[PDB]
Order: sequence, then structure tokens, then C-alpha cells
Amino acid sequence: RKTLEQRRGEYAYYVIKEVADLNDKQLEEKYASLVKKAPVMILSNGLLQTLAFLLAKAETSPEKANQILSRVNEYPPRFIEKLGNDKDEHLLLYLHIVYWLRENVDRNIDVKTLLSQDYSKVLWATKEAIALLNWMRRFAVAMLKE
Repeated sequence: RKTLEQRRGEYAYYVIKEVADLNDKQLEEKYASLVKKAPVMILSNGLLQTLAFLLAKAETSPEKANQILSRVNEYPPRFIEKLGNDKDEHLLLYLHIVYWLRENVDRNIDVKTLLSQDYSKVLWATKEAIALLNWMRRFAVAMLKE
């Protein structure tokens, strides 16, 4: 696990395992369904709109999301425990995607920065997101249910 691909797989494995380990059937079914659509959502609508949509659906701001991410300091990263009693599957996915992008593409990436960044950085961030979500989708089919 040293190449980008291997690290994408390992990370996808752990975030999906966390959902499985929560033992919350509702959060698991909704999340599994959403992550399976994510890659197609980005391909057809783009990254910015998909991430904006996740925050909109979660009634959350990129500021609040970054505050949560700032607390994710260990590996494997623990996201679910960072949320409140209400585990929003849209915010969760948002966190999964942005954390990975900030870690492997640009630490400043988020819905608002993506409005100004050059075309090459957006393309890059978009291709990474797709590669990430493909793995996450594969693992959800392998580990989650609906």
C-alpha cells in the first residue's frame, strides 16, 4: 500500500468499514445508495455541483464541514464520531471526498475554493474524486447492504 491506487483502495476500505461498524441500518442503506450514485453524479454534473448538492442536502456550510475535518487527525480517519446524534449520509460522503482531496490534491479544496481555482486543478480534483468514489462504490457493494 504505497502507490496512489493502493492508498485509494485502503482508504475507501476504512471509511466504508466505519459505516458498517456503526451498525445503523438506516444510515448504512441511505449511504450505500448515495455512494453508488456519486461517481455518476460527478461525471454528468461535475465536482463543484455534486459537493454543493451534498452540503445543501445536509443543510450545512463548507465552514462547518472544514471545522469537522480539522478534527480528523488520525489514520485510519474517524468521521462518523465527529458528527452529531444525527448522522447525515450526505455530509458524511462530503467529508469522505473532501478529506481525500485535501490530502492528495490540495489542502484548501472545498465548495467555495472550487469556484475560483484554475481548470487544471478542478479537472485533477474531479478525476481524483471519481477514482476515489469508484473504490468506495466497489467496497460498499462488497461490505454494505440496503
